[PDB]
Amino acid sequence: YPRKVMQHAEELHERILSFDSRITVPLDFGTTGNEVDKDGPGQLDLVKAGRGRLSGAALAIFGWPEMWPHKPTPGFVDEARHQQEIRYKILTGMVRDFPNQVGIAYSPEDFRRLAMEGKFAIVMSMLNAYPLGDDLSQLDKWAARGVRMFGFSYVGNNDWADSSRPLPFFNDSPDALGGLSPLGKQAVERLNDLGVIIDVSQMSTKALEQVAALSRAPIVASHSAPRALVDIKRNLSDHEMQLIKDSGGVIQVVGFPAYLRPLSKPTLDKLDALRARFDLPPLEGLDYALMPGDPIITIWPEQRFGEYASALYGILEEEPKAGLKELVDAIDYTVKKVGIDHVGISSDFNDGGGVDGWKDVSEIRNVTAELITRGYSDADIAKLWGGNFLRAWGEVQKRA
Ligand SMILES: [Ca+2]
Ligand SMILES: [Ca+2]
Ligand SMILES: [Mg+2]
Repeated sequence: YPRKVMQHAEELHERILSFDSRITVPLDFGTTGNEVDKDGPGQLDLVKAGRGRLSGAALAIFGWPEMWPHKPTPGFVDEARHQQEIRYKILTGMVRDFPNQVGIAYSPEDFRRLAMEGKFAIVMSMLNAYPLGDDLSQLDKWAARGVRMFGFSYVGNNDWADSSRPLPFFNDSPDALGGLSPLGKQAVERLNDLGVIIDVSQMSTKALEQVAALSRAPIVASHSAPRALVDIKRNLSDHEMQLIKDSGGVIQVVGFPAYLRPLSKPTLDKLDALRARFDLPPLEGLDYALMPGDPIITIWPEQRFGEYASALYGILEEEPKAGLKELVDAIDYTVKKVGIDHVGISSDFNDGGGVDGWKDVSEIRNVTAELITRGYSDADIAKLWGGNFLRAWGEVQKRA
């Protein structure tokens, strides 16, 4: 970028709030080798965030049926609960150990306050209903502990909501529930009552549609990109975007390279050769290119899955990374469709996100530099970097 543009980006971030709606907490975050107050090996720490001037981020209480492979047994639910509890102890522990440097925001007001005080503002989120079992009151209990946003889904179906990415390793069938189960539908009412933002990123299309029909409050997609860029089920159709817009909500466009640029032919060729040696037919579309998604994979021995999955992900690792151009194309598209007031930004840092030119939280102003270059105003950039999210969050809490 010209220095004039870089300088403009820096001047603006001396003044504006910035918010990333999706960063993963590593289970060893805050341990030796991975301290929160050091320039560490991850994509987030207090040093990188201070450098970039990132004001805060949504860090999720997350668990899932971790294979890394072992197929899920019923005891896996309790393990997923241990993963959630670990992440909770990390977050409250950061505030305990670093009180002048970090806080947790329980409202958009707190977020603005913490930002003024110069403390990194954590928004405690939760992603994936899998660890919660059939107990709706787990929503009340997690809200009471600080959770302010809940996404029903990750990879893999669960008993509350179908995923956009059913896993054949979990013996998943696409759209198994037809969207939400009766308890998932009751979860939507409970979340509205609790004043917790409903997050539709990762959820199947039908489940999204049901959340939209059932929610009395703004909904958010905390890390999603448009299908117009990459036509995969994980990405949003124009109609799904309109639903989120119509709730008053926000599409937080994610810097996840493979959701922004379609896989290049050399990578597709590599995947097809691999698919052929495991008796799978040539790819049609990208859904089974980006993950081991073929339905027949459910009958494979674990050892066979392990070999294929490992090899697939190695090939994906070689795909040249999408850059800031693609990330902002996606922003541009989403804004065309829903308007500047309904768009935000997210990284998927620590779960594979980051693009060429934005590799960790210290590099956020690079995103701003590309935005400046395309002709976004300072006001519009402030809305993208968190203003829209904070408005919607306030409206959600008003509907409690
Ligand atoms: Ca236990
Ligand atoms: Ca300016
Ligand atoms: Mg072999």
